[PDB]
Amino acid sequence: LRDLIPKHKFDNSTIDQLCKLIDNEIEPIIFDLLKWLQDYNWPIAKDILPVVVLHQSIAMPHILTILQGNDIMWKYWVIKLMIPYLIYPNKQLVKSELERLSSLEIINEDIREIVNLSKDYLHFYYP
Amino acid sequence: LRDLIPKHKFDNSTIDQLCKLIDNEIEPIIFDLLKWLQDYNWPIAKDILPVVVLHQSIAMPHILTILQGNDIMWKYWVIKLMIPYLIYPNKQLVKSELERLSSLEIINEDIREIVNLSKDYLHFYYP
Repeated sequence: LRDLIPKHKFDNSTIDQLCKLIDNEIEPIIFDLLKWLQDYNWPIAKDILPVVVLHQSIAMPHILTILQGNDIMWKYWVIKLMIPYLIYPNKQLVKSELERLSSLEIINEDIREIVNLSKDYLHFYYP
Repeated sequence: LRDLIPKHKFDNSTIDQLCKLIDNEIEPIIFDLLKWLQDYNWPIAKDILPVVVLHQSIAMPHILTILQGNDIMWKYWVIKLMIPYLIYPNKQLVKSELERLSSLEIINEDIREIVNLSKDYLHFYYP
């Protein structure tokens, strides 16, 4: 199934073949798929998004990981693109991460962007 | 199942009960659900989005309807919020609508917004 993971930044070749796979099925590669969301400007990232959203239930653990992670850009995309499409339980699963991130002291400027994304999403998707 | 449709603009009461329903199951109400996406600033609209995205396959016909529709704001939300999350076949199902909308002559200013949304989405999600 690993052959199903995009091998580079433009690799849309396996998508039609991932669209067939399901929740039980795709989980073994699901975190690798998410790695494509590190930069949304990769032409592949846009193709991957909908797949990882459809299969958001099996992706939750791994979505947490990314938010506890040390990639600023990665969790920024994951927050910006995915939170809005989490179903109530899943959406509630990440509240804590959004909470923590909104909390960080703004040392560098990249930190700012993601504090602000979190305050605003919390503000919008939780009221 | 119709009792499952939000009865007003803030009505989040049936969501947890819709999250249980599936593709075979929910289609009878799916177009009514979409009617909540007419204004995204309705507190309910944000809760509904993820449901109608998860069930995008049964929603396709009805997504077309809205794009051929006469609601500017409605198709604007539907385009802005949903296209980015359509899986390849579904995404290809609406290309024509995006194409047509990008084509409209800009008489009034509200028309502008949706021409521009369509050129830009076409430009981004199709390359």
